Amino acid sequence: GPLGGAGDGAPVGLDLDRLARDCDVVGGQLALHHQGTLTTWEFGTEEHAGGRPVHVGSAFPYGSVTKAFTATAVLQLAGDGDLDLDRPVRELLPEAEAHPALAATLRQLLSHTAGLPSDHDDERAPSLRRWLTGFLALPVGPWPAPGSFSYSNVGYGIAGRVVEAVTGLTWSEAVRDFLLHPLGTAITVLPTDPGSLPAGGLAGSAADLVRLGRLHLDEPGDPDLARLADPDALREMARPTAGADPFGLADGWGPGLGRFGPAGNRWLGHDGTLDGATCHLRIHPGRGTVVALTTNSPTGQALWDAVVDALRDADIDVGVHRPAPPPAIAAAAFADCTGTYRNGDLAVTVGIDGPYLVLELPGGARELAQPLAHRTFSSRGAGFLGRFVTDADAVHALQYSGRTLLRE
Repeated sequence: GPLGGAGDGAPVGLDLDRLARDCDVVGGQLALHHQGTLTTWEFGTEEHAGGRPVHVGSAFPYGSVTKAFTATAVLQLAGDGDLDLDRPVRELLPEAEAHPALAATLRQLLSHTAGLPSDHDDERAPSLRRWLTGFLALPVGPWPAPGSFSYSNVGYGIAGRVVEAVTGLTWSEAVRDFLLHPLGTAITVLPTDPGSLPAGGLAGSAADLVRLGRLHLDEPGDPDLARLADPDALREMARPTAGADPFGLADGWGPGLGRFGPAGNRWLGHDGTLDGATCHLRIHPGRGTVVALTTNSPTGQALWDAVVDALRDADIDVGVHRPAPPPAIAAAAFADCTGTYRNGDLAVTVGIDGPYLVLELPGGARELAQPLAHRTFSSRGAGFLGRFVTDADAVHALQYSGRTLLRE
């Protein structure tokens, strides 16, 4: 008070085993770098039917949090002067040009504002080069507009291909040699599509995830991390890209990291929660706090919320996206919104089933949503918001899970 402080230290006596049992998470890790000190928690088993208990070194899929590594490796080459964030990647991939996708800058690709579809799957492509060649041969089809946020794995595949062109290594070699090994981690590459690797192919521990987050701190607390990446280059990832409104996902988005929290407490980070496992990363460079949670269960979303609420009681206020949904509305207000919406070859069909909206997702999946005012809906249970988009006045697109899907 009179002479100033930084706040309280790491949470004392936080029983992550109890919280994990309350949320019925099979196993996972939480790791926290706070005021120069690393604290880790492990709970449960690596497998659902029991077996080996999770230890500090257990590996969990990072899912989309892999993107933070890919972008960090891009910005690392930025400080070295080997690439330019605002130049069209066609100048860095002149062989691929021989296109709307190559007119995008690395800033746009890492920010999901490059106007690209969410997915392009090619399991037979042996390289990011052959993967890109096949994607550029597709018809342009239904793509979101450049400059607006629409989550895209394709953008991160292109960004990974730029890394290969600049360094002369494969993406897996570059990320290991330039990032994974110098960070001092045992992070492994999962055996998946080469074209999906830059978007979601890394796996490792929560402690090792924190090591990446420490790199983005104003003081990383380690000379090995300090010399690894240019602080001026990484700060670009700490700044929002203008015009990127990631409705339903985050309050903002920069070149490789989401922004989470209200004004005055915006945190950097990234989540990954496909495939029945969860990964959550949050970074606050100013306060010097990094938190990462890994779990092998979809209930890790509930555990993350309980960890955030528990950390708040310990004077650590993690930034999270908690938007104010519009008031509930009768489902009939969405009569003009029913139809099919497409992003690349992905399609979502919207219908009205009694009082709720029903979303038919690709892959046979299905989700119900609560109808709200202003063309907005809330996923039943999780509360994740989506919305239908009108041309300033008919509806022509759907914003769902951070992706723009144009109405057929």
